[PDB]
Amino acid sequence: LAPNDPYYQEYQWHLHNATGGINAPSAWDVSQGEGVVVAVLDTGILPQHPDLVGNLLEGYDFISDASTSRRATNDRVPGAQDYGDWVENDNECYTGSVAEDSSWHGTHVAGTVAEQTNNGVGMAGVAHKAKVLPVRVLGKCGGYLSDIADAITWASGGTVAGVPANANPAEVINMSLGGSGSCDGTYQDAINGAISRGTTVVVAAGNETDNASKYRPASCDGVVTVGATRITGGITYYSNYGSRVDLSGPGGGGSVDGNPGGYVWQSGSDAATTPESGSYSYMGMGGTSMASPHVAAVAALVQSALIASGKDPLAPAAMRTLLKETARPFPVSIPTATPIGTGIVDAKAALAEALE
Ligand SMILES: *[B]([O])([O])[C]([C][C]([C])[C])[N]C(=O)[C]([C]C1=[C][C]=[C][C]=[C]1)[N]C(=O)C1=[C]N=[C][C]=N1
Ligand SMILES: [Ca+2]
Repeated sequence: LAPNDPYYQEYQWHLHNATGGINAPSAWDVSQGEGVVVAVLDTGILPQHPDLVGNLLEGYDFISDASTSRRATNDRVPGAQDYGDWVENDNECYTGSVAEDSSWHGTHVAGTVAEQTNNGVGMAGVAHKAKVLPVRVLGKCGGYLSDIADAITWASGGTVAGVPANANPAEVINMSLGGSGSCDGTYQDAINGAISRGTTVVVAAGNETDNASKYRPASCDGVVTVGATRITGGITYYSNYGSRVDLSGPGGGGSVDGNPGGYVWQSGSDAATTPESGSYSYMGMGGTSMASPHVAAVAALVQSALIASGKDPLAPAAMRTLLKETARPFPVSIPTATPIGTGIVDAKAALAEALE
């Protein structure tokens, strides 16, 4: 499938480039992810983005701190509206931090997963007939482990005290988020719960040019840890590495690769603070954050295709095995001391092997 989205051909190398893309055009002849739900645990979403409307569920906001959520109370509430995670001053978050505009990171990531495709608008997405379940866990200066842990539980169909039962348990969780430290019991237990319910958990390796073993949830057991490659098919300057990294997806090499080649392109906003301070747009972002949702979406394509053939969905361990075994070996040599898994996720190869 060559979809008709106006910016797809020029911008979205990460979908269709022969060295650095995930073989999406061929995959899309087989599956678009229909009937699957991917939970995006992130900064929230702009739910009326014209290129997302139709592929989103209401979701929920798990941030239990008014200052972080920019909401009026510390309550968790239905919906996942991103209120903006901007920070006006240097050093507000940690000693050393610098002021940043609102990321709309969750809307970008959600676009990689399920941006409306072949609709003659904006950009394409990978699992563009799936639904995204947005689960807002990050706000101003980030979020809290307890919020993220309960979000994992709820997203995967587990019970959380204080939140109504999830009517849309997700086959796949994407966490384009993390921080320093080995995986603790809190993360690991929530993740083990999701896995026990059949949910595959896909996470960003991190962007510290460091061993993924030193970060969480990257270093958690049972997860798919995703490094980042360039348009060239080689390691990005920022990607974390190590034996824990399972495979890579396109994350974008940044300025060395230019515009558009250095960035992944999806739905977002130019708003600097509140949603109202800007308008809907398409944004180019780089990171393991962008790589992870390509892999989460491919998982969704696989689960969907199987259901369509009346076959059983893959258990998490099988999904991770399939993603690794079917990845495209890197077209550029990866240095021995910075491994980033078995290859670049290959949407077509994954589908072909699952349907054999
Ligand atoms: B990514 O953008 O590549 C990245 C991956 C992560 C595993 C290191 N995600 C983040 O940095 C997320 C989302 C984000 C929010 C705002 C600006 C840019 C990105 N954030 C976090 O995980 C986070 C944020 N603040 C504190 C701690 N962690
Ligand atoms: Ca589109």
